[PDB]
Amino acid sequence: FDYDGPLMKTEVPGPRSRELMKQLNIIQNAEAVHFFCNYEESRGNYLVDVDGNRMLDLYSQISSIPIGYSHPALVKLVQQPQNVSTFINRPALGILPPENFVEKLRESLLSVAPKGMSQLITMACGSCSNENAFKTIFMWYRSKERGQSAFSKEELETCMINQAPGCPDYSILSFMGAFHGRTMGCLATTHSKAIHKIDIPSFDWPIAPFPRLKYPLEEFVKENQQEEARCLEEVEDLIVKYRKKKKTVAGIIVEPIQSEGGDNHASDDFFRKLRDISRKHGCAFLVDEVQTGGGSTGKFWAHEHWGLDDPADVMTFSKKMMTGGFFHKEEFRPNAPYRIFNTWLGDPSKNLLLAEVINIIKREDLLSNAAHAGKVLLTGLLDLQARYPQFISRVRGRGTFCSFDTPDESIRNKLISIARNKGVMLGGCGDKSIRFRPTLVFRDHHAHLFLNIFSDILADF
Amino acid sequence: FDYDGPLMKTEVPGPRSRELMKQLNIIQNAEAVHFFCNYEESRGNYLVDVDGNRMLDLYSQISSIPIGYSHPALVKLVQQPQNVSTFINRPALGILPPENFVEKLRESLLSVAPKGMSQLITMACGSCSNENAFKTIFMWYRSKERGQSAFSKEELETCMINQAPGCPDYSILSFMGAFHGRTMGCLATTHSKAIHKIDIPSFDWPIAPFPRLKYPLEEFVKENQQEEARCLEEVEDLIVKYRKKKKTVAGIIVEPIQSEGGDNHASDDFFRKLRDISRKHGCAFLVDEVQTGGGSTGKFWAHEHWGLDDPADVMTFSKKMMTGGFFHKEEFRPNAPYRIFNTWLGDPSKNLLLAEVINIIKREDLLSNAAHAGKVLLTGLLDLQARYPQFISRVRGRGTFCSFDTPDESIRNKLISIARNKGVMLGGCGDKSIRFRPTLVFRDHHAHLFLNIFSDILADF
Ligand SMILES: */C(C)=C(/CCC(=O)O)NCc1c(COP(=O)(O)O)cnc(C)c1O
Ligand SMILES: */C(C)=C(/CCC(=O)O)NCc1c(COP(=O)(O)O)cnc(C)c1O
Ligand code: FES
Repeated sequence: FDYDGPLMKTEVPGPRSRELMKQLNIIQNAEAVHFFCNYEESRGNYLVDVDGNRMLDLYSQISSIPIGYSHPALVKLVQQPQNVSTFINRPALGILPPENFVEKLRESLLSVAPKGMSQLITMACGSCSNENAFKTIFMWYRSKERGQSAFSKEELETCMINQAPGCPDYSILSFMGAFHGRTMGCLATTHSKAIHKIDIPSFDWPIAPFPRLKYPLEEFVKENQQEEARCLEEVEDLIVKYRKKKKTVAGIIVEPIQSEGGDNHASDDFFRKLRDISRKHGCAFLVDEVQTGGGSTGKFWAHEHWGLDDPADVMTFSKKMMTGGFFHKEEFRPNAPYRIFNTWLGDPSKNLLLAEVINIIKREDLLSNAAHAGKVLLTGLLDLQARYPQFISRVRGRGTFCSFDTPDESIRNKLISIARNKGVMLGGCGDKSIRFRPTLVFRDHHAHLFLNIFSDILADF
Repeated sequence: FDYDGPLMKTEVPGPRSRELMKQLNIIQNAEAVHFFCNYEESRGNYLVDVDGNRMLDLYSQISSIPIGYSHPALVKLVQQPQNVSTFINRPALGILPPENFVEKLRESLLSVAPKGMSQLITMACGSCSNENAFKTIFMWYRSKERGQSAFSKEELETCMINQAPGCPDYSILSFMGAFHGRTMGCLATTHSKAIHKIDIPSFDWPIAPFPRLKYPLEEFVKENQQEEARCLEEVEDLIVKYRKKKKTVAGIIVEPIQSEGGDNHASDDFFRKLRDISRKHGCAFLVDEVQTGGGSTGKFWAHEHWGLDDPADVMTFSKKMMTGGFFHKEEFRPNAPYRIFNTWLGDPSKNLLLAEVINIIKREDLLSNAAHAGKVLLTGLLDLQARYPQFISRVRGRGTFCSFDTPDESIRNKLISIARNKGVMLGGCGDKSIRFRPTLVFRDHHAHLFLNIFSDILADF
């Protein structure tokens, strides 16, 4: 199910949205609110607002809608009398799972498991996913050192009062421009934007540079080779430095593509080497596919492009997957219960939906579509870049996971603003980048539709 | 709608459950799993397992089911065609709220707002509620000190790389026996059980004693008075100590009743004084009603019993409320967007359900019922304590939020185990305590159903 195209009635946000924003602003700081929606009248790639505007949505709730709005298969799920319980009887999954819990997992997440990762734990969101992955990593690392032996009394005591040796001074290494969530643990590994971090206590963990590729790629092979190597060298030193600071690096976390930090890419070769470095130093290698995961880059998990049989030790996801969680290697399996745990540990209602989404993705060949429609999109982008260098630069992407840079944040914001009133929703990232996150039912005819609209926006800009 | 009583077919876990546990254990450490459920056939106070056992459930998914299983009002919600969208179109609430977002909030959470707290932010679970409350507190404290001065360049820079002054070395003060979640931030303020904390890096934040009362309370008035005062004095010193350590205490977090740490109570006078201490030192006073919130103690929020007009600055909730989040004072309102934020920030599907739950709680007078049924329960407990001092001690509670202690963890575990096979589900907390967390449709005769099963148990034990 899809509308034919955008149809704007008003400027966005419209008056009905601005009234609503007025109201919500009493209860809370509502400034981030773009506009108020009518999800009931949304279908496929089109988001409909409360003022009747129908926009072509290439932002997809910040990349969290897998197969578009009001998908008929999902409707059918909710319509089943047999599914009511799932929607109104939320279990404490850790202790009282439902009967269908493993089957439905087999129908969903387990069917797209990363290579080498037999283990799977579920979480409600992306930040608890990464947090618990951090914990899993720390637990595994003390487990290396302690061996298959008992907990010490000193440890058992100190841990209750936030002290070593119970609470080790271990670290997780992260990259500049990164974003892994905003709870106090994730937040230490996030390095996106000062407003996200400022005033919040943090952890003294190593921060490494992430490759900054110069475009176009054809023209910069050597430079881009050298940049990556420099970064890789900087990671290694960092690990060493911290081993010596006695703040051992237990794990490394990285995004296949840095998203919030400004859609930053690196070579598969880069990631392949980073994976070895991790291994070489006994660092658990944590790949955060929370935003890149879900097929939009042409493969279910972005890391898949790297072509490795042992791509990672832990992989976190959320967003598109409807539920959060993380896959991991058998060897990372917590040694005892009640260590990695929480009340809800996900939500069977999401798994229900997820199982169907995955099915759709497979039956409708959406991974491939993403690749194809992505190419069309990226091609058009390149064409616009040629025609409008004064505005567009560094056109990049994989699958539909595309973006470009504008000269500054004001223009960046203006273009988004214009496009939105013209019937297209784009996202921004970093200071001055515009980003695309189309749902997986984004066909290449929407890629044209966007290109033909935005083309005319540029001639008039 | 509710069954007549328990009917056990098998031991628990039964064979069908043990097979399922076998399977789930391949993918993850499944040891915490009690048994596998059939939520479809579950009904009001009765949880039905996959082996056909029907148990009287006084644990309520660790206190997260407000009005029992398969509640007909909740069924009706899910059956509405108009609600389908809510269940399958999950918004990034921070930026693209649905049209009904404020109305439904008015129908739900805002209608039970704590005194003095105009502000409300939503979260997906209790762990992120507290994390973000911590952040809100840190942000607010910075503002007090920096008055109308803006962000500094030093701060803006250091914050991106996990350093002061950008990242201040502030602290949140917590109590022994506490439990506030397990993400790395919450976890620092948790002091429940070594297995929960061990091997995880933490924060050097002050930890204060939580009063430990002697029973029966009639006979220990002075001692219990003195214990509380000692604790209060210890809090104050701690704050001072840390002000001097230049690890300023920005906030204090406490549970109205410590749950996971072993259902630890204190006087309303105690909490009233603790609230003043906080105020006196410019500490934000954070009350965590994640488990105590939701009416089970006879009032919607446990802190209400304290009778204060300004009970707190921030209050977190989750579990029974279906959604997470925290209320707070206008003055704690983030100064700018994108500081307290995340992708989903809750889930309108939960709010939908919550609004109805609240309505039920009011129409059916469930707060009062809780109080009444609680009394019956607590009375019976006291009677058993008299008859079986060799097993039962320190019977306590408020509303249905009851518990008692057993001589040791083995007996504690045995009694729970026996009761479960006899058709009652109890929870444990601390080393040797048994705890009650009945849903809000638990009535006096359900208390008598339990008291009778458990009397017979204690006799031939
Ligand atoms: C994804 C849409 C976002 C929103 C940006 C923001 O929160 O300001 N970032 C999420 C993110 C996380 C945390 O996930 P969640 O807790 O918001 O669900 C972790 N890892 C990655 C790669 C992210 O994109
Ligand atoms: C409540 C059922 C629990 C489960 C115990 C556990 O996780 O080991 N405690 C939760 C809780 C939190 C954290 O919320 P959530 O992440 O579990 O949803 C925070 N504060 C209190 C008082 C809690 O009880
Ligand atoms: S911190 Fe993940 S749902 Fe709460």
